[PDB]
Amino acid sequence: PPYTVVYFPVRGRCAALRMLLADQGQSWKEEVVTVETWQEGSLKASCLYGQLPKFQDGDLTLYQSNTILRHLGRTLGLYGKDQQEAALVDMVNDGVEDLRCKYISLIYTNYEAGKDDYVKALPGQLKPFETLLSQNQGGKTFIVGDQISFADYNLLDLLLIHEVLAPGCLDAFPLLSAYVGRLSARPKLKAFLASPEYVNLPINGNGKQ
Amino acid sequence: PPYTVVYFPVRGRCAALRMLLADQGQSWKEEVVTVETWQEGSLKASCLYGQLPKFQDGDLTLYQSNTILRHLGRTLGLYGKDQQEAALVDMVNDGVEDLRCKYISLIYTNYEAGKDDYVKALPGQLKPFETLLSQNQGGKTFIVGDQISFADYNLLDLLLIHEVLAPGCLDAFPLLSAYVGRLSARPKLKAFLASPEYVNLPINGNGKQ
Ligand SMILES: N[C@@H](CCC(=O)N[C@@H](CS)C(=O)NCC(=O)O)C(=O)O
Ligand SMILES: N[C@@H](CCC(=O)N[C@@H](CS)C(=O)NCC(=O)O)C(=O)O
Repeated sequence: PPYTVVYFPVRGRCAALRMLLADQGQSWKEEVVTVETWQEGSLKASCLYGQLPKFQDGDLTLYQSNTILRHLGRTLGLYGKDQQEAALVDMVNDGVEDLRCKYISLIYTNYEAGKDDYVKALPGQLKPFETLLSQNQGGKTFIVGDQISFADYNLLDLLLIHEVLAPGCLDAFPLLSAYVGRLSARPKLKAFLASPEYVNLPINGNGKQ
Repeated sequence: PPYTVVYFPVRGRCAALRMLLADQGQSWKEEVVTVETWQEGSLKASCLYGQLPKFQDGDLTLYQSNTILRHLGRTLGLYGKDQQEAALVDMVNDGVEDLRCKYISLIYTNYEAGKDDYVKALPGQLKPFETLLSQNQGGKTFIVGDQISFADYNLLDLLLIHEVLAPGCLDAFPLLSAYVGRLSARPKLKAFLASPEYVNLPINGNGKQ
């Protein structure tokens, strides 16, 4: 640290890393980028891949949400207990990322027309995570191992936003359902999820969810 | 080890991890999955996210190409010299992944119609990596630090396939151009890139490139 999150006034790709920081008792600064500032071009041009989030950790400047998650993950000890667990954490996170990309595609590309189809395919997309849970202490702890990892936060956010998109989409998945309520119940996390900082921010930037 | 790569008879998302194995002097088994075997459904159903590559490392079974790259990366010591370098390696790899996704989209979704546009935007997509290089020992070594990492292999493959898509797309990028020739010149890598094992495999599965 100190940590600084440079992003638009949305939860989006910063929601999970924010939950991580909050739950780990970390302090950070939120640098909010309005549309006007982005449309002007200066900031965008300075970003490596021309996109936000931009993360500051002392003298270290990072880009890419998953790079930030892995950074906070290895640095804060939320990346598995060993190399094998670390690989499992990656496999989970990679899966979460694939579905997030499909979700964002729906939201920004063809929400109205493609929504029903997306919802039909959803259970097949959630299945893998339910399976992962059933293989780890009967799904009573975390997604990988007995300790929480950055993949847990990313998975939790994914499940939360999909529940807003299709309420009750977790009803057919017992372990996933229980996993969300359990994680969401974590003191520092519960406090964050209920805060104006989280609640008063739209999930996405186009008003859809 | 032992390592086993279960994949279709294409370079695709296994090309980079194969270059890594080869260049590091590693031995592995190639389990080739024909269309008939995949269309039958048994293997697909057993895959976590229903897709290949599937990787075997002794008793460890992994899925997701980047999970395999990171696995081989941390296990073989190709993941930066410290935590900061490791995060930079992720940032590079995340960027390579974003562009690979755009490329695959072109190849399978609308190659014919969207090709020219993709090629127009290409330099803006390659720029970040040229910049990364200019900031690391003047681009004379690797993408991050003085040692090679899994991100190097993934970046090299990306550059190779784009050069096949748009020959000379690296002509405006001196460091990227030099970086490819240098890496491609590496003994074990050069030997692999020239082999029937690599050469006689199509870049993609739809005959396009
Ligand atoms: N792969 C990147 C995606 C970043 C991204 O898509 N950023 C968007 C907002 S969520 C952005 O900055 N859009 C502005 C633009 O591209 O003009 C990540 O993982 O962070
Ligand atoms: N995100 C995955 C992508 C895997 C993937 O797209 N696999 C394709 C081949 S490149 C596949 O198995 N397609 C068969 C299917 O989905 O039916 C990774 O990084 O490996």
